[PDB]
Amino acid sequence: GADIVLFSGSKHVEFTDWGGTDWPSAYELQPPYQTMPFDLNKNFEIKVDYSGADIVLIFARWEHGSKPQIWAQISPYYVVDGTAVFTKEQIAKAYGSDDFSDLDYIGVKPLPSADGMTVTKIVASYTS
Ligand SMILES: OC[C@H]1O[C@@H](O[C@H]2[C@H](O)[C@@H](O)[C@H](O[C@H]3[C@H](O)[C@@H](O)[C@H](O[C@H]4[C@H](O)[C@@H](O)[C@H](O)O[C@@H]4CO)O[C@@H]3CO)O[C@@H]2CO)[C@H](O)[C@@H](O)[C@@H]1O
Repeated sequence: GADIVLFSGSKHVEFTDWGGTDWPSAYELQPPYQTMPFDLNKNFEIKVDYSGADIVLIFARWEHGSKPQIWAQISPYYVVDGTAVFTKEQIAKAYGSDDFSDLDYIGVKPLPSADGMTVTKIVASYTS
């Protein structure tokens, strides 16, 4: 029923400690530069099947002129089983608005772990 698959497979990210402020990702989009696989203006949820580490979703805007950098680092709205769910309403509250006209970056990233994080699926779906 109209799920969009952003990724399916077995993507492994090693990240054992904070060390630098270099921070590897499982998945990234840059909306100003890449055609988009889903429409940010719909009411959407992003669901990630993962294991091995705790997970976050980043929505970011780089600093430009007198508008500051936004780094909306979001924990899952909830986890069930092996799946993290993130919702548009949650993302918009962390981003400061639901206006994504200036969104530079979307990233799915692990927190530090000994074994690394593996993502097997990322799905966008549109909700009521
Ligand atoms: O135009 C600028 C340029 O930006 C590039 O991206 C940078 C951001 O500019 C930079 O601020 C940033 O971010 C993370 C940092 O990497 C994380 O380490 C941090 O995380 C916390 C963590 O949540 C704590 O629990 C833990 O204890 O410590 C760490 C702190 O070390 O939060 C900051 C928020 O900024 O990293 C980005 C990497 O890209 C773009 O790449 C470039 O294109 C833009 O032009």
